[PDB]
Amino acid sequence: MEAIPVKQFVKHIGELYSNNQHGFSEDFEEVQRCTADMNITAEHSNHPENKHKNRYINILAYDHSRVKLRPLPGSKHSDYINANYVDGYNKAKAYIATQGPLKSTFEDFWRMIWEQNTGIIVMITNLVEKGRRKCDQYWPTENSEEYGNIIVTLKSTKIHACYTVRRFSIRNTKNERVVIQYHYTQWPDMGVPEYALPVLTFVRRSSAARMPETGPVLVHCSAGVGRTGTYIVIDSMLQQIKDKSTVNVLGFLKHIRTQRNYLVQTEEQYIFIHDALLEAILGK
Repeated sequence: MEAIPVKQFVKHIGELYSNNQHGFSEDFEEVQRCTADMNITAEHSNHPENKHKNRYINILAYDHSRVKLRPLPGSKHSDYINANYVDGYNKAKAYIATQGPLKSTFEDFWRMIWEQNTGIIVMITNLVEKGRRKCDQYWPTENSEEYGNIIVTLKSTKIHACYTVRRFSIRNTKNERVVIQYHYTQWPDMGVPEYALPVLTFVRRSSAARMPETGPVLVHCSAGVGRTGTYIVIDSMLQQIKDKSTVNVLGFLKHIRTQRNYLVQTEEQYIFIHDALLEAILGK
């Protein structure tokens, strides 16, 4: 793939912005087409017994990359969750990208976290936004809550200006494990954040919390495609920057688009990614 040095990438952002952002539009349209003929299937997401398990009837999880739940005694689709493995920088399946859990999928959600040996949760949405319900609260407001066989206890809450951190312990009833949730709280109702700094701080800190060598970091928003994808791209590229001082947003994005539908859902989010990477490069 075609990694470009930071210096050239910075000049490249200037060009994508030029002529009324003509290059961003050109890129994003490439991204929107890039899997159109791959007949990538999602039969499990569509199967009727899994309909209530999907937050949006049209936001699916490709079969080849879906995160499978271990089967359970009694349904045959007990293995399904609207979630996908997504690659990060130099590490396959660095993330699980998933929708915001439904009350009906709370058990499946924690069992996935248990079964995947997940330690970090990234939540890039508020529960409600602009009157509209985006995600259901899958964690105890305080103390402990039980979701099937996993009991989740809230151990600490730190509120920051732009995001909150919550430390949970989870135990399987067949405290044993630590799961930390990074919950970005200052994302606007309509569109993308006006300043990338707060998001870059959120990305860097929630990324560093990833301890060796643990399960995939779970990233969700509402549908788990837009902001989720935006986070995954920014994180991976920061890491490529630290590592090689190169960047390749378009090629990485076209790649992960094979792993979940709609990752980085809008051109506005795609532009944002570049503004964010530019500020990071101009900083340190």
